[PDB]
Amino acid sequence: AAGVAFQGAVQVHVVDHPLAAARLTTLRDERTDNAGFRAALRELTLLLIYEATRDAPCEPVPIRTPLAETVGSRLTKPPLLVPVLRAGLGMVDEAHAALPEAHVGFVGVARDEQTHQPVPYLDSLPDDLTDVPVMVLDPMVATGGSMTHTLGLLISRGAADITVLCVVAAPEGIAALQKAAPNVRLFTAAIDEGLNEVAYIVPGLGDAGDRQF
Amino acid sequence: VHVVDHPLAAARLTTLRDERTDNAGFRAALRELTLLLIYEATRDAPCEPVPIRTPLAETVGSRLTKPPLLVPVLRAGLGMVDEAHAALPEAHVGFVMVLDPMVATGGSMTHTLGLLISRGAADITVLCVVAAPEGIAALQKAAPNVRLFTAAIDEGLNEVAYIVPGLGDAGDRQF
Amino acid sequence: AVQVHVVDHPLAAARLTTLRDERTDNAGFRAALRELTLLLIYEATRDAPCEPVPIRTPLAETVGSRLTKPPLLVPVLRAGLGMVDEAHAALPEAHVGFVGVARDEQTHQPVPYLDSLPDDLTDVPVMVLDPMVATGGSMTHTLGLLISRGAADITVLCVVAAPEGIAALQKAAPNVRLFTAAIDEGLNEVAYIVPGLGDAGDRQF
Amino acid sequence: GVAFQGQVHVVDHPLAAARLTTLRDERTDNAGFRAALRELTLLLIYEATRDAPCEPVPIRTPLAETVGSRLTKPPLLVPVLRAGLGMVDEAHAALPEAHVGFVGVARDEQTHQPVPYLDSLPDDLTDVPVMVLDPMVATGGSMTHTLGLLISRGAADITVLCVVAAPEGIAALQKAAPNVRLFTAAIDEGLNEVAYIVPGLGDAGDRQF
Repeated sequence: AAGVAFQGAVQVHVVDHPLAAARLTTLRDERTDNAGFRAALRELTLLLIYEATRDAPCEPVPIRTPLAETVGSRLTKPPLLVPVLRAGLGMVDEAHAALPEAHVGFVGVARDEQTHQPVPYLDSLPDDLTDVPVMVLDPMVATGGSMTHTLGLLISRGAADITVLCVVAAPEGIAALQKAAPNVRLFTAAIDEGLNEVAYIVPGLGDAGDRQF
Repeated sequence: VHVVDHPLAAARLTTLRDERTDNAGFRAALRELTLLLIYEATRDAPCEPVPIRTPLAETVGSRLTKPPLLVPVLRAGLGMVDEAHAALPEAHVGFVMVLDPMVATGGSMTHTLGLLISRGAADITVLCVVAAPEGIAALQKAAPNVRLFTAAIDEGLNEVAYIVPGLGDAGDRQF
Repeated sequence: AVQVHVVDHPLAAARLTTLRDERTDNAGFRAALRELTLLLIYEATRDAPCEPVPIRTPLAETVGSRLTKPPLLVPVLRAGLGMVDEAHAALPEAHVGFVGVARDEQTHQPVPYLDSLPDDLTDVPVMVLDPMVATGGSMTHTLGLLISRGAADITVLCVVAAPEGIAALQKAAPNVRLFTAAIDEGLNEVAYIVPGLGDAGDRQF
Repeated sequence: GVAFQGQVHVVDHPLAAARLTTLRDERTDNAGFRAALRELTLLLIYEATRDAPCEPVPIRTPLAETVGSRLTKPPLLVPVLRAGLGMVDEAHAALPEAHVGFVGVARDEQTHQPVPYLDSLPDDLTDVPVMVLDPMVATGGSMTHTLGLLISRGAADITVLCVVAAPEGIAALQKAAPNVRLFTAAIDEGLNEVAYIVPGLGDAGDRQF
């Protein structure tokens, strides 16, 4: 937990938190059913959301309360959340709960049976100009192709500071992160060994989408 | 006394305070705030390894060895627990992490902590959203090893012994 | 006795089957409980009232309905708080009151403890929530203090019922209505419902 | 409380009507809008799944052996993106065993026709029930697009869940598919200049995201 620097000075932060570890140990077990995999994934997403939303600026708000008037606080950056589909959709339906005020955009990638190159059909996103913080929500950061391709259109609209949330990433994937966007930050629950013949992360979680749907 | 100044916390606390907010949003911004308290207060927690196998290959995870006995204090700290079970699924529950939105005077809490360590309760953690100096004063008066996690420290209580500014009556704003 | 309503719905039966299996982890036990509750709520809230109310859409003026008299929820603890935090969702407008009870491992009696409510007056519908209505002592104790304040119509939502428990119900109150997922065989040596689910409390806490 | 037309079933339930009223209100926060949506989704599921738990289950309780039931043939859920995803993380709650498929389309500004795109779909042949989830069945284009590719893969009986439908959308349904079943909480008068349903709720997506 620091986490590491890597090649393009890609900054990674490893959520080593105990309840993080426990949810993670639930997510990888092959004994666990898709329900418990969805629920484990969800509660694990707020952990990442919390570790990433630390240095998020704020803003005072004039407020009442019961028994007289007082002043509170309210975050000031409106985080665009971006689920990478298919897999990053369990993560979003209560990042909302963590971040109610935050808006959602849709871009993603899907992999070929053999070549493994990302397929790109979709474009339903905001007017994502400059000063807009963007968290990308993808569980398995594997080769990077899927990740690299979303950020490819993020930065095309001039996406500012980028954070990426993921349960597990691989040294291949983070490397293709540095090559793509040197000033994006990455939050994982674990770094792994690497990929395999089928570019699945190992040990990892299996196919993250399949065991939610 | 550990004050969770995290922005999501300060936000959620801002919402609990507000008079405009419905009990439901009150109940929603409380449960969600209780998670942050859990996350800060469990960050030095002892663990334990677990041999498991993934669908692909075999490895070793971490249990957390000694999960806590939650204790919610009635009537107020039960809108906390039905989401604290989400954070800690293996936590057992009693009626130690003590769960109570307003530590005001401290009697309700210390009366609980008196029967906690009666039986032999080691390290205790307390979780509230708001505390009064009076209540914290009562605390170490009773157990001076306990730790306390709160979203803010307020001025103190008033004539009726409510925390000011505070949120009102935390029980009344959920039930 | 009477009046029982068995929720024999497809999803309801699957959730009960999960709740009964001993193989199921208590996280899955609370989740299947949680889910199985709304089904009971949905059935018990079919002959509820409505207003209608004037509201405005982003596009036109219209009228909807709400509930005129949303019920006072009364979870029976220790067991019945896995039930209530999702009933909340189904009925946002419902208020909550609390009492708890504890049946012994010898005397067979519940040591009731709780008196945390909204004082009585109406003409207030009440939905008492507790998963196992076995002996009836826990239930009957609660209903005594509900109708002590003058409780009108009482609904009881539970997971499983025993004939002995239902027998005590119309011993205490013959006008309450009961919604169960199943009526079982009865109790045992230890005043547990057989086949049942075991202890409903222990399997969430 | 259900109801019928003449395929269409209007869920006139007290909680459904209470939850519906909340979805239209403009005063409600989008969080409460999605919270109100979440509950009203299950109500529709419960009314629409009055059927099929035709498997008994041998199980054993902590106090002796007994037999229960589960559901045979659990439906493939198909939320229409981006709107009907506030619905599906809790349909999951209703139907734990249900697998999920994705197939979204938006509506264009002017023009009219939905620019379609989306093929994240399981291995579907014949005897597989489908419950499509989308809050607003307006023009019918978004829906029929989905159903066009569902029944390309030989989809059997199809159910559609929505919060409100317009007469124009249901018109579009039975010309695309005359055997599909529809479940809404209310039937409104219709669409407007820009093809929003009036009274409706405004835009169901924007009111969650």
